[PDB]
Amino acid sequence: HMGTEDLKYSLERLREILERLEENPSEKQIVEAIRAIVENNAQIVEAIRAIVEILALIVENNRAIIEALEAIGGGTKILEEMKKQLKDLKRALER
Amino acid sequence: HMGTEDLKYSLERLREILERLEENPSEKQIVEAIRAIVENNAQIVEAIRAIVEILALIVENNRAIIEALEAIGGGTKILEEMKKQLKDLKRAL
Amino acid sequence: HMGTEDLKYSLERLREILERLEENPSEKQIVEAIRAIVENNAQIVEAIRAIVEILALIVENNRAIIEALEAIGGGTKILEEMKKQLKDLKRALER
Repeated sequence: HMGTEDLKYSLERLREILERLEENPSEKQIVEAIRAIVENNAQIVEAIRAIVEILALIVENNRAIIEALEAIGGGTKILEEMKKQLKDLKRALER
Repeated sequence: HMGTEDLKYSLERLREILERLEENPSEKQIVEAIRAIVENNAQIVEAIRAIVEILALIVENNRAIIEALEAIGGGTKILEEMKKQLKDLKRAL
Repeated sequence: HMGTEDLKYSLERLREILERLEENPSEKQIVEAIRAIVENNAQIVEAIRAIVEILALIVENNRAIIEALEAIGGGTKILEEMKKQLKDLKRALER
């Protein structure tokens, strides 16, 4: 559940409120548009959090993949490179 | 990065618009600032959806990698882990 | 991680500003909300840039992985698919 549907929904409601604001500006409509922006930003944060969670799972999957390759046995150099890349991916996500 | 430069540009434009709004908060300038915010957020939604598509492509690539490892290395404990991880990834996307 | 905590808090600050905006939708409160929206967006852009970079690193890691598989098992039909997938991923990251 990446939540892209509700992210899109929140953008469309914001667009509708913007059109009404453009046609008949007022304090009421400015507040309504800012409230819609906040709701759209809320869905953006949720989508970003869900993405970051998937990234962590992918990196864990690659960790297991690289362990399988080590077990099979292979070139020293390529294994060292893959491990270093994995190390940097872990660091990036832990930052 | 992919479209990051466009997002960076749109952000700098918002900062410029904000500075003009701060010294001239007219109704018209407020509406134009809000217009720019929406246009920027539309770009963000687009970039997020593009990221999600790449995540699906990565996960399909890892599915193939794990199949390749099964054919070469056989049935291992580590193979069991990879399949479980992959199943969760496919379910979560 | 990856700034998600800062994004969540930034959203909370926006909501609090919106509460006071609804209380008195003066120009000062409107500009305060818009200034906070821009600051929040700056963090969103930064989070998306960090995400895109991790994506490229993961593709780089998968490229090394497939390099290792070819060195271990030689040419295979699954290797053909994986290299076409990599190229498509590399193309997606440019566009």
